[PDB]
Amino acid sequence: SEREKRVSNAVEFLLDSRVRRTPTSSKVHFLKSKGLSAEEICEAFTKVGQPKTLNEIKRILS
Ligand SMILES: COc1ccc(CN2CCc3c(c(C(=O)NCc4ccccc4)nn3CCO)C2)c2ccccc12
Repeated sequence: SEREKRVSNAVEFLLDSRVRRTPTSSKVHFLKSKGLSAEEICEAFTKVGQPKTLNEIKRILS
């Protein structure tokens, strides 16, 4: 699905060593710009072992 593609692309992104050295807020804005919902972003951060609350992600994006 296009959803799973979005989340998979986010995971690959978040795993990058440079990206790991980038702040969460930056990453979150970036992912929204690529069309991901807050929920999809939250999924991705948990999948990579850097879990964030949906609440924190929505706050970044608010
Ligand atoms: C917000 O921080 C960044 C954004 C983009 C970049 C540039 N790329 C970083 C590595 C990268 C990117 C992308 C990427 O833009 N993929 C497209 C995509 C599509 C939908 C959701 C997420 C990513 N994927 N990867 C991993 C495999 O190359 C984008 C950054 C690079 C270093 C540090 C921070 C970056």
